[PDB]
Amino acid sequence: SNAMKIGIIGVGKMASAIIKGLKQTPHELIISGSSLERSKEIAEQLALPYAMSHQDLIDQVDLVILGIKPQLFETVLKPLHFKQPIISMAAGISLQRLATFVGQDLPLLRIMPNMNAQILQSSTALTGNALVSQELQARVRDLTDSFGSTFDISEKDFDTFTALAGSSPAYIYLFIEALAKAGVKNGIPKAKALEIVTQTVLASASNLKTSSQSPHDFIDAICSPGGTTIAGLMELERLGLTATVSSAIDKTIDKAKSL
Amino acid sequence: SNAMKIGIIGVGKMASAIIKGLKQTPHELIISGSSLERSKEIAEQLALPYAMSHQDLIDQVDLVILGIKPQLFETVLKPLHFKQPIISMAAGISLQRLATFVGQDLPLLRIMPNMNAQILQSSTALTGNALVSQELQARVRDLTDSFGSTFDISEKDFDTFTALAGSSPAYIYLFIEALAKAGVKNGIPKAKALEIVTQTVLASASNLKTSSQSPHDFIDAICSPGGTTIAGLMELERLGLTATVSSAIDKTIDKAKSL
Amino acid sequence: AMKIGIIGVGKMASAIIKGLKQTPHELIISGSSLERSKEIAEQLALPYAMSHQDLIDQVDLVILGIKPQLFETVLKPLHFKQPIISMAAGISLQRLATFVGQDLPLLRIMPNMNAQILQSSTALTGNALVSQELQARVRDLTDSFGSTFDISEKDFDTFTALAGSSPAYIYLFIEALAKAGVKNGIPKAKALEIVTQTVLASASNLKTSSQSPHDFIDAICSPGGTTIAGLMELERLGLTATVSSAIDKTIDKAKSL
Amino acid sequence: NAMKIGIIGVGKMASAIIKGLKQTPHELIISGSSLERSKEIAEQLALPYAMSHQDLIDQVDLVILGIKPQLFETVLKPLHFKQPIISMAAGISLQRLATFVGQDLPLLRIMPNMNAQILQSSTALTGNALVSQELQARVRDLTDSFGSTFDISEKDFDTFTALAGSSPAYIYLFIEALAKAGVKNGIPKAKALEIVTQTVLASASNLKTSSQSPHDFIDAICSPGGTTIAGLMELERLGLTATVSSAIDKTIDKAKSL
Ligand SMILES: NC(=O)c1ccc[n+]([C@@H]2O[C@H](COP(=O)([O-])OP(=O)(O)OC[C@H]3O[C@@H](n4cnc5c(N)ncnc54)[C@H](OP(=O)(O)O)[C@@H]3O)[C@@H](O)[C@H]2O)c1
Ligand SMILES: NC(=O)c1ccc[n+]([C@@H]2O[C@H](COP(=O)([O-])OP(=O)(O)OC[C@H]3O[C@@H](n4cnc5c(N)ncnc54)[C@H](OP(=O)(O)O)[C@@H]3O)[C@@H](O)[C@H]2O)c1
Ligand SMILES: NC(=O)c1ccc[n+]([C@@H]2O[C@H](COP(=O)([O-])OP(=O)(O)OC[C@H]3O[C@@H](n4cnc5c(N)ncnc54)[C@H](OP(=O)(O)O)[C@@H]3O)[C@@H](O)[C@H]2O)c1
Ligand SMILES: NC(=O)c1ccc[n+]([C@@H]2O[C@H](COP(=O)([O-])OP(=O)(O)OC[C@H]3O[C@@H](n4cnc5c(N)ncnc54)[C@H](OP(=O)(O)O)[C@@H]3O)[C@@H](O)[C@H]2O)c1
Ligand code: NA
Ligand code: NA
Ligand code: NA
Ligand code: NA
Repeated sequence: SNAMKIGIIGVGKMASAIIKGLKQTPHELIISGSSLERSKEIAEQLALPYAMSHQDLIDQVDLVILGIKPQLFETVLKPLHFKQPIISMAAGISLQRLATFVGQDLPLLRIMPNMNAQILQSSTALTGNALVSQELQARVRDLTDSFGSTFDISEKDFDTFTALAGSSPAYIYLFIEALAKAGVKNGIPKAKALEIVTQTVLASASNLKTSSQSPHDFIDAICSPGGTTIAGLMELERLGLTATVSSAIDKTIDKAKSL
Repeated sequence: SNAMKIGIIGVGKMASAIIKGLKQTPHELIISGSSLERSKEIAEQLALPYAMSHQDLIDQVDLVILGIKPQLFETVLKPLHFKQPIISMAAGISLQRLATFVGQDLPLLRIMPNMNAQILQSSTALTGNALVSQELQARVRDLTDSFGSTFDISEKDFDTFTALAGSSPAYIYLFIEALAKAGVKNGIPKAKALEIVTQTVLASASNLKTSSQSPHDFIDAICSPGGTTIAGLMELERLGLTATVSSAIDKTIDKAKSL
Repeated sequence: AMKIGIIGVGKMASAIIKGLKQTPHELIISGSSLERSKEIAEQLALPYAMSHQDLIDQVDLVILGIKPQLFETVLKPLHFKQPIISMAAGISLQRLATFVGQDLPLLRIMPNMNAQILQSSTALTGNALVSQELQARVRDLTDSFGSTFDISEKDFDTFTALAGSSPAYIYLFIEALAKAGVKNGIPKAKALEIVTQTVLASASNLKTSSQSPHDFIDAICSPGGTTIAGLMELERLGLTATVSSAIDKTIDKAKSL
Repeated sequence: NAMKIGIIGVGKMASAIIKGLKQTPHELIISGSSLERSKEIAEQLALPYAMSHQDLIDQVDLVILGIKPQLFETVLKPLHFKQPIISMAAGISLQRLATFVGQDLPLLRIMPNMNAQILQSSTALTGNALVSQELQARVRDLTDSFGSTFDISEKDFDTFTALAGSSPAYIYLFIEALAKAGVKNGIPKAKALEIVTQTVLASASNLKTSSQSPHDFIDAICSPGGTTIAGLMELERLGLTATVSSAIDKTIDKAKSL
C-alpha cells in the first residue's frame, strides 16, 4: 500500500506538534524517546506504539524523522545503523554534516517547521540531498502538507527561513504581548486586550495576504494626516522597531550558523 | 421596511472601506464629499448616489455617518442642522464634544473601526450617548457587524481601543515589513520573504486565538534550550521591543487625547 | 503692470528678484540704511527709495524681506496703504495686521533658495481682505520664480519646514554622502559630482514614476546585497527619526517666532 | 560598426539598462535562470531570447552579466566564453571574474543605478589589462546610452557602488522621512511627497549649477535666530552626518565581503 511505517526519534514539543498532522495520513507511526521509561510515557500520552530502542525503531521503519535537538546529533546518531531515508527537523545542521553522522548512502531530507503545526498551519521548508528522488521528495511533501504548507527552499537559505518562519512565531507572540500589556497599562483588562489585538493581527495579515498592496502602502492608507497612527508610527521609528526586529533575526541566524 | 437611508459625510479611506460592508445590507446609501466636484467624482468610483450639499444629504436620511477627520468637526458640523441619529468614526472626539457641535437632542454614537473593514474583518468599538435606545444600538451593531466584529466598549476606553485596534494595523505592517526586510538582508527575495512571514503571522495568531495558552506560554514552547529562538528573543529584550511598542501605544493615546 | 516695492533685501529677497525682473512689473527696493540701499540697488540694477515711507507712497504692492524678529520694530512706525506680501517664517497674517493695519489685504508666501534658478516651491495664502483677483496677481508673481502651492495658513509652519528649510537638510545630507566618499578614497569634488547627479536623477525618477519611495527601495535592495546592508544601518542609527525630529524642531521654532 | 550584445541574468537592474541599450544601433538577446523564464522576460522586454547561456555566448560579440554576485561561480564556470564580458555586479573584482571565465578575455566592470530607467544613471566604468582604448570607448558609448559615465579606477569601485549604486535607496528613505514628517504635522502624504520631491530636485539642480559648496548654501539658508538653524542643530544633535557615513561604511563592508 501507499502506507509506510514512520519512526520518530526524540519527541519533544516540535515533534509532538507534527504527530497530529501525521495521524491524518495513511501511514503507521512509532516513536522512541530519551529513555525507555520516557518512551512508554509519551507513547501513553500520544496513543502510539513505542520502540524498545532507537535501533529497534530503525529495524522496522521505512522512513525516520529526527526530533532531537541539534546539540545531540553526534552523540545520539553515530552509534546507530540507518537503513532508510531520514528527515531532520533540526536548525543549523546541514545535510552534508548529517551524512557524516549517519551515512553517505542514504537519501536525506531537511524540514524547517514551526509550532503552528499544532493547528496544521506550519510554514515548512523542505529540501533533499542529491540521493533524494522526485518521487521521494513528493512523498515527503505529502507529509509536510499534512501539518501546514510546504516551501521548496534551497539549503543555503535554510538558516534565514529558520528565522523567518521557525523562530518568528515567538517574536510575533512577544509583539502581541507588548500591545496587550500596553492596553493593560492604559485601562483595558489583559484578556480583553489580547482578544482585540489577536483578532486585529489575524485580520491585518489576511488583508495583506489577499491584497496587491505592500505593507508600506497599507501604512500610508492607515496614517491620517495629523492623526493618531502617524504619531505612534514615528515613535516606532524613534525607538528603532525595524532595526530591533532585524537585529533579532541576525542573532537568530548567527546562532543557527554556529550550531 | 427594515431598510433605512444612510448618508455619509466625508468619504476618504476609512469611510470608503466601510461602504463595501454597508452595500451588503438592505439599506440605502448616499454620500457627500469635500466639494460637489469631489462628491460626483467619488460617487462615480463607488457607484452610489451623491448629495448636492451636506444639508441636502441631511434632509433625506434616517442616520448620518461622519467620515471627516477630527480636526474638521467644528468647521464642518456647526453650520449644519441635524435631524437624525449620528455616528462618528473619529478618533479623539467625545460624544459630549460632538453634542456641542451638533445638538443636545440627538442620539449620538461612536465607532472605532480599522482598515480591515476592507475585507469585512474590522475590529470595531461601539458606544452611544444617553439618548441612544437598546433598539437603536442594536440596529447600529448590525451595521458594524457588516464589516467585521463589534466590541461593546465604554467611552472612557475609546482612546486605548483606538490604539489597540484602530492604529495597530500600521504597527503590525511595520513589524511584518521589518521581518521581510531582514529576510532580504539575509538572501531571501522580498516577495518570498513577505509571503512566508505573512502566512506565519496569520497562523500564529489563529493558534493563539484557538488555544488556552498565553503568548508567553507559547514563547516557552518555541524556545528550545540553547536554540536559535531564545538567541533572537534575548536580542529583542536587549533592544527593548516591548518598551518600544508600548511607548508607541502611549504616543498614539496621547495624540488621541490632544485631539 | 504694477509698481512693486521690497523692504529688506537679503538672501531670500535677492533670490526672488531674478524672477520678478522677468515680469512686466516695475520694481523698487529699500534696505537697512541709505548706503546699504544703494549698494544693493547697484548690484541688482534696480532703483531704490530714500526711506521706507518714500517706498510706500509710490508703490502698488509691498513685499517684505526682513527677518520676523524685526517686524514690530521696522513696521509699527510706518504707514502702509497697499496689499503687503510677507515671506517671513513664524508670523501669522493676524499678527501682521497688528503691525500694519486691519484694512489691508495681506498675503504670506513661503519660498526657498531655489528661487535662484526659478524653481522655488512656494506656498501662498491671504487674509479675508484678499480678493480672488489679488491672489491671482500674486500667484503670477510666485510662478515667476518657481511653482506655487495654495496652502492654508494653518499648514504654513509645516510647509516652512518641508520646503523652506529643507534645502539645508538636503545639502547636509548630500555633504554627508560626499564626506563618506572622501573617507573611503574618492576626492571631495568628484564624490560631490557623483552624489549630486545621483540625487538629481533619483528625484526625477520618483517624480515621473507612479511608484512610491518604498517601492523604489524594494527594487534597489538586491537580496543579500550591499544596499540592504546600508539601509539596515540607516534604520539602526535612526535616519527617519532624525529627519522627523529635525522637522519637529523647525516647526517648534516657527511656532515660537 | 554594430555589435550583437547578449545578456545573462535579467533582473531589476539589467531590465533598467535595456531601455538605453535599445536607443543604440546594436542587436540584443537575453537568457534567464531557465528557458521558461527567458521567454517570460523576452515577452516583457520585446527582445530575442537564447535557448541557453552557451547558445547566447555562441552568437554574440559582447556579454553583459546581470546575475547576482553570489551566483557568479555556480553560473559562469560551466560555460565557455569567447568574447569581452561586462559585469555589473557589486563586490567582484576583474581578477576574480577572470578566474571564473578565463585569463585571455578583455573584461570590464560597470556600476550603474536604477536611474538607468530614465537614462540618467551615474555609471562607473573600468577594464582589465586586455581592454583596448577602442573597446572601452565602445563600452563608454553603451553606458552613455542610459546616463553618464565615470572613468574610475577599480580600487575605487566599492566606494562608487555605495555613493551611486546603493545611494538612491538612501535618498528615497530620506525623502520618505521628510514626507512622513509632513503627515505627522498635518499635510497629506501625496502632497507632502510632491513638495519635498520637487524641493530635492531643485536643490540638487541649484547645487550642480552653482560654484558654491553645500555648506555655502547652508549658510545662505540659515537666517540668524531662524527656523532652519534650529532644525540643522537637531540633525547635528542626532547625528545625521555620522549616520549616513556609517551606512556608507556598511555598504562598502558588504561589497568587500562579497
Ligand atoms: N520548538 C520549536 O518551535 C522549533 C521550531 C522549528 C524547529 N525546531 C527544531 O526541532 C528540534 C526539537 O526542538 P524542540 O523545541 O522540540 O526541543 P525539546 O522540546 O527540548 O525536545 C527535545 C526532545 O528530545 C528528547 N531527547 C533528549 N535526549 C534524547 C536522546 N537520547 N534520544 C532520543 N530523544 C532524546 C528530550 O527528551 P526529555 O524530555 O525526556 O528530556 C526532548 O523531549 C530541534 O532540532 C529544533 O532545531 C524547533
Ligand atoms: N485611516 C484609518 O485606518 C482610520 C482608522 C480608524 C479611524 N479613522 C478615523 O476615520 C476618519 C477619517 O480618516 P481617514 O484616514 O479616512 O482620513 P482621509 O483619508 O484623509 O479622509 C478624509 C476625507 O474627508 C474629506 N473632506 C475634507 N474636508 C471635507 C469637508 N469640507 N466636508 C466633507 N468632506 C471633507 C477629504 O476629501 P478630499 O480627499 O477631497 O480632500 C478626505 O477624502 C478620522 O476621523 C479618523 O479618526 C481612520
Ligand atoms: N534664507 C532663506 O533660505 C529663507 C527661506 C524662506 C523664507 N525666508 C524668510 O525670508 C526672510 C529673509 O530672510 P533672509 O535669510 O534673507 O535674512 P537676511 O539675509 O539676513 O536678510 C535680512 C535683510 O534685512 C535687512 N534689514 C535689517 N534691518 C532692516 C531695516 N531696518 N529696514 C529694512 N531692511 C533691514 C538686512 O540688511 P543688512 O544686510 O544691511 O543687515 C538684511 O539684508 C525671513 O523673514 C525668513 O523667515 C528665508
Ligand atoms: N538593484 C540595483 O539597484 C543594483 C544597482 C547596481 C548594480 N546591481 C547589480 O546587478 C546585479 C543584479 O541585481 P538585481 O537587483 O537586478 O537582482 P535581481 O532582481 O534579483 O536579478 C537577478 C536575476 O538573475 C536571475 N538568475 C537567477 N539565477 C540565474 C541563473 N542560473 N542564470 C541566469 N540568471 C539567473 C534571476 O532570475 P529569476 O527572477 O527567475 O529568479 C533574477 O532575475 C547584482 O549583481 C548587483 O550587484 C544592482
Ligand atoms: Na550551523
Ligand atoms: Na481627545
Ligand atoms: Na509663530
Ligand atoms: Na568583494
